[PDB]
Amino acid sequence: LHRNSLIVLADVALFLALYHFLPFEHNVVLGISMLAFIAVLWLTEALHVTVTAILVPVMAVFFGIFETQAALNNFANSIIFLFLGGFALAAAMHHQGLDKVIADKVLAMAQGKMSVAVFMLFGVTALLSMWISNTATAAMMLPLVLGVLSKVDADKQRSTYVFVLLGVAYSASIGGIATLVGSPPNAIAAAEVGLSFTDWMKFGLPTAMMMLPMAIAILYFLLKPTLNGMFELDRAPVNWDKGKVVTLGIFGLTVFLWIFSSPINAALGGFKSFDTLVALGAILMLSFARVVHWKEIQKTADWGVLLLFGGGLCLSNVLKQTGTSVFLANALSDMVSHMGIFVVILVVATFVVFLTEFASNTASAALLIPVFATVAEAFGMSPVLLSVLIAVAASCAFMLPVATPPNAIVFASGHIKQSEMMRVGLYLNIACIGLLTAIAMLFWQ
Amino acid sequence: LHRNSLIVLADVALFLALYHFLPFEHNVVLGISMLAFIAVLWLTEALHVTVTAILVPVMAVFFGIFETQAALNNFANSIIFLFLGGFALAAAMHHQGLDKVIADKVLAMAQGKMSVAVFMLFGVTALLSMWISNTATAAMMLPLVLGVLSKVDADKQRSTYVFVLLGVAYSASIGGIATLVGSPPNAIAAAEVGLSFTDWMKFGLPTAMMMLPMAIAILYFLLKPTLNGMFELDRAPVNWDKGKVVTLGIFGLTVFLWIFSSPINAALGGFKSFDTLVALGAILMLSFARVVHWKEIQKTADWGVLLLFGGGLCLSNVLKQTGTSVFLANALSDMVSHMGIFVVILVVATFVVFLTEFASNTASAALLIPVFATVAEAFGMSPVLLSVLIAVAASCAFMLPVATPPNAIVFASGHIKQSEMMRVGLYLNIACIGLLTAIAMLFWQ
Ligand code: NA
Ligand code: NA
Ligand code: NA
Ligand code: NA
Repeated sequence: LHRNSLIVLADVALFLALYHFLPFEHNVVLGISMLAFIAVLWLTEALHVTVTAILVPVMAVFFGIFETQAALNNFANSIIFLFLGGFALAAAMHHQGLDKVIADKVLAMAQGKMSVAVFMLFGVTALLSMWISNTATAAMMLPLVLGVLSKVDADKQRSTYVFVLLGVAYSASIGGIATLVGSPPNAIAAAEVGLSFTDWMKFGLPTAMMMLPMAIAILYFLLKPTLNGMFELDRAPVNWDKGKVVTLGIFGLTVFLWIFSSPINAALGGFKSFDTLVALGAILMLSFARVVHWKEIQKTADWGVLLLFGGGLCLSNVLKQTGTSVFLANALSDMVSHMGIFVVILVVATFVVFLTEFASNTASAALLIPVFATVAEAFGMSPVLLSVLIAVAASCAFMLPVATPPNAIVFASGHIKQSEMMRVGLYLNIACIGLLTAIAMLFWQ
Repeated sequence: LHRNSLIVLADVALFLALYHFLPFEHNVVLGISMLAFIAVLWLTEALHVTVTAILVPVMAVFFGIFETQAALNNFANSIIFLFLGGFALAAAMHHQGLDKVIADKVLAMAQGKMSVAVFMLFGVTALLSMWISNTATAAMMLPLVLGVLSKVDADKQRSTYVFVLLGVAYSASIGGIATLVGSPPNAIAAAEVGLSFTDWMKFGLPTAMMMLPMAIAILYFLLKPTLNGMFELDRAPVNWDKGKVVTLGIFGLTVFLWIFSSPINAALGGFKSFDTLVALGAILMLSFARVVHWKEIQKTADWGVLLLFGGGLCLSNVLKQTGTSVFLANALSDMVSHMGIFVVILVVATFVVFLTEFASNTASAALLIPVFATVAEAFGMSPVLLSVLIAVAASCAFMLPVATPPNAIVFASGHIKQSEMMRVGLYLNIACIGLLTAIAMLFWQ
């Protein structure tokens, strides 16, 4: 009776159809049919992203592709735990309120100027997003933005207070491209191609550094009248209490080890997934240092995303084991050789940057990273490029709301028009397809 | 400065001490030192049960016992997922309110008699606990019990309204011994020795059936004046709405497949951990049937317990790999042959039934099931007996509160005395040591 119940039944139909009608070796048929089935369920979101994730192994198992335990073992990949470490690290500094103090201390550095208020509001939202979340960084920023844009209250003077709203919802999404913790897509790429924390930063941090100015520039040079206004610094000030310095200290130490993981680990006996150990170490230090309780981490952690990671890896393995990766490689063989590597990575970048407007950031990564990385491997090319690309572009949702929660958070502020966002994002999309295809060409040799 | 911070440092000291001073082959020393370290941390609970759980692999890995990924793979054991299925199954019928209707419909079957009120209150708390939880079943029952014992309000007439309070807190714990979902210890035993759902029910359901009458009898024949009183059936009645029949239907179907897993699976091609597939199948049916949202399951699920399971399995493997299981087998060799199998299982049953009063139900199972099952295996005896025993006995906390949350839930009802509980439990403990050692002898050949 419901929309989604039908999408599911139409997908069950589609599967059954593809299954019986495709004219290939049995494994490829099964692999293709499953790919389509999942593809639909993640893009439509007829079932919850995480329920679909769980659907992957239970199919794999019933269709004899894997044994139950083999399939499940995916959900215990070391990146999954690295991400759970980053969740606990966030939980700590939120419960501790170290996110508020980093906001106040930087925001009140700007004395009383709306010019240097919004510019510091974007610079914080981005720096906080590197470690925290997107949905979380955005929802935490909204009250602090509405606090500032209350002195220039005239909402017949909209474009002042739309620039600073749309500004953070993008700064949250762009800041999420800086490190391996931040936005799930990054983690899905890292789990797929086997990246370290310090690996993904060598890619993303440059891209975030480039894209934040470029995005502010584009919002600016549409309609900004904000070189005017004054501050209302209205609320109780902040102060470092029972080891907000400790939470910072652990955080600093953790982030330090993540960066210097390569020499530190090598000069320790070369442990296997060092970054993950550092991440689990963080959870231990944070608990021994009494600084955060476990009930907190259990609330903060998006276990649904952690389960998603696994289902996506399971999918990747279903494609390999059924030879569907090799089959598509053969099928695209003539096409990709008739295209350039420029042409390809332009098509890819474009495709996702717009697909991510209609569907979930991570759901899109969870579908496309496996398909592309595994096909790239059948071509015997390093799957890293295509994977990192997809993950960055999947976090480039700038048009409508519903694209990301950050977009829909500043939108519910009952002010910003549907039409307005749809055209700043349309420029910023292309702007990125440029920047990405640009950078993706430079990171080659 | 805090109590627990010291326990930790004293434990770190103890480890360091044992590590340097024990006069054995290196692996045994490391294995023993770790066993002690963990043993302390789980019994004291200086660190959260779950943080200690995470501490297991991170040690194993740093001390070269396992590779990071190998150690982590433990957290994806198929029983872990079976238990997550049971969490989602509970989440469904609570959000749906099917637990309330099963309470009302059975409670209002008793017309207006306090005699047949409390007797049906225990019979429900037990039947609900089989599937739901203990902490959850107890906290859900408290308002329904205080609702009944408000007509005999005279609390100078205490022993009427203490019998019916202490009664449910035990019915919740006893009902948790009926099936593999219910109380974590059961799952830790099942993961260790490789039990199916229908396996653990063949053991526990008999034991729950026996122990519930035996426990009521003991509370009764201390001070019961409850053959008197009348009902206040005060609140809005219940009615089957948007598929509370569906939730029941799925539940029934799920529980059906779990029972008949053996012939159904055999007549399907013999899939690997069928019960787990059924459990994950439940999560899918419940989502397709739209009957429960994922945000619900994410709140309901005790991810901390799911992580605990893994840490415990990891420990078990640390004992095997270091040969600490074989070493203790050799060390207890002369003692266990000088004892009977009666003597042993009497000592075991006694030991836990009283240990579980001072420390966490599952934390105790997580420590003792590995140690015993692995030592039993070094003696080349089926580890099932000792494991199932420990898991049942670990759920036999009847003395002080703080033993289980169910005990401390009816206790905060500002009425029941410390002294009172401590002596009904002391009888019931021995009563069980009897019943268990009894039953444990019968389930032999
Ligand atoms: Na982020
Ligand atoms: Na999106
Ligand atoms: Na239970
Ligand atoms: Na206990």
